[PDB]
Amino acid sequence: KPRTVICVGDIHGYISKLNNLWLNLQSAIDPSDFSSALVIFLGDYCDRGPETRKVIDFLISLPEKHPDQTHVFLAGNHDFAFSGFLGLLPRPSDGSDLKDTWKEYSKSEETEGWYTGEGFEDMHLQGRRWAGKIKAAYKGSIYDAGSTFESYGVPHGSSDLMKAVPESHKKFLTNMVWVHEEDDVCIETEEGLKHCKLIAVHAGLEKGNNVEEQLKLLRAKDTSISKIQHLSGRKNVWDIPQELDDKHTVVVSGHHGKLHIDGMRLIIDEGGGFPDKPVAAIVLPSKKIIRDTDNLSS
Ligand SMILES: [Zn+2]
Ligand SMILES: [Zn+2]
Repeated sequence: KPRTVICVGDIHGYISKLNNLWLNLQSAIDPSDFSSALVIFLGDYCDRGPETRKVIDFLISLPEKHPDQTHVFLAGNHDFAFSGFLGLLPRPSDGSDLKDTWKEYSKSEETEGWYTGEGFEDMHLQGRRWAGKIKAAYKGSIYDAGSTFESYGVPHGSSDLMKAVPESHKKFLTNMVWVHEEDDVCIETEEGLKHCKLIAVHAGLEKGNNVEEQLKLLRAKDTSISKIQHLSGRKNVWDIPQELDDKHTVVVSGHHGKLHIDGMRLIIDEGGGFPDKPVAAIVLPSKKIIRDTDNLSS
């Protein structure tokens, strides 16, 4: 029997959505299949929604609750920016300063009100934007980070978040991957069951540029890039690119604020961080969509 693969879209601090989705998944999938499933969270665990702390607590609990599952946590653009603020991102491998990432978007500083508190000088651009005070709806910053700060019991933009975030949560953020590659997954197609490679990345991959070169920077967590299109892109990362569009590679993302299935391209973000939208997961091989708003039984 083929291994069950669960890909879960953007959570954005909605603990009730996460919990209810996890509960529904256990009625959609028989216990034997669920117990040994590969579970890929597609990123964006923080911001917009009210309970980031509880979300990360829940995600930390999963290896203990389900010891035979494999858990993969993608970094979303929101989580990258959160990690940046906490100073958890490695210094750029090319020897450049984290402050060098600011220049490209320097004109945006005033309107976005970039963070200038403790440790800002050695902070990635996205960290400063994330903890910024956007000029006046946005929750504190352009990233809606206000709700993340508040879930850890501190005011928006406060350097005290660095003390308030538990060591286990910092460890969780450090353990996030920018890309996940799986050699062999099963997926139902119109022609039947196929074995495919899987690439999971928060937003997607870029056209034109060499795919392996892109994967290299994601594997290595290249922090010299001001805005990582693989985490933050839109139209430029929507399609499966040139080298991978040969029906042997599943490319799964969240990020886009849409649930969109087009053959091997799986975009799983029905929620978009909206309080009134469901969080969806896709279950492979069947490609069935499970939502927190489902009322499933076995
Ligand atoms: Zn998102
Ligand atoms: Zn995103």
